[PDB]
Amino acid sequence: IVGGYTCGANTVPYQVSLNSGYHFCGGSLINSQWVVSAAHCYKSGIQVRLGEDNINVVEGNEQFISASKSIVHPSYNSNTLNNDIMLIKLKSAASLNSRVASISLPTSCASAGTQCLISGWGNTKSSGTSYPDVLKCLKAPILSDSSCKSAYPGQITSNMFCAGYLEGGKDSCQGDSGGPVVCSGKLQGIVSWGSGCAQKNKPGVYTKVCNYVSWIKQTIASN
Ligand SMILES: *[B](O[C][C])(O[C][C])[C]([C][C][C][C][N])[N]C(=O)[C]([N]C(=O)[C]([C])[N]C(=O)OC([C])([C])[C])[C]([C])[C]
Repeated sequence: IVGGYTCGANTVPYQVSLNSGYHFCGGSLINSQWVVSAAHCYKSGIQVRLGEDNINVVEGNEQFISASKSIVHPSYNSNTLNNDIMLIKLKSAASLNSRVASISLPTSCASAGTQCLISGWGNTKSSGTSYPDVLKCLKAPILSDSSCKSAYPGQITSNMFCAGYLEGGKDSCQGDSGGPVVCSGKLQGIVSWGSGCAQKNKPGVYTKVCNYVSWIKQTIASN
């Protein structure tokens, strides 16, 4: 997260780290057995780590559960990143308490101007690299689809939204992929991609979760 703040231990309780020997992606817990993340985060042998703050120290609130299945969206296109969303089923249900909890799925799409919380363990520098060990948080508005489209000409599909600061300075970055964009208490986006991090006139682009609500409910009901 570039230009954000230390969240505080377990203040973002649906935040998961996806681990295959090291943290490689974030995700959100949507019920005790399923996580949503970005399809570009796919790999075999994911261990899901819940109740995390410092990802390098066991502090006592952690639940590490292996993934049983991963389902990348049927129309995920890696060359355009259209439909960049995946579901991960846990091998056992997580225990939900105040520090480990699920995030609500939206029933409406969020409007531009809505403020959102984006969180994660990715790079905190626009140029150069420092990866935090503790979870960082960023509050950012959803930008209008005209500003988004003028910033990324011929690249925003109807399943993408931009959130951030056109002036730059604050943004999601490498290592935040798959993590939550939560607006008004509902999960509205997934950290997807952008031209670098925190560059002027290049805000982050996010998978628009409200467009996937029926595919998510359907898939959970049948697996
Ligand atoms: B993400 O985070 C860690 C798992 O995923 C893999 C490195 C990161 C999140 C970036 C958020 C930025 N606001 N996602 C990516 O790096 C994705 N790639 C891009 O965004 C690239 C760097 N963008 C790019 O080349 O820009 C254009 C010229 C506009 C195409 C990708 C791996 C999904």
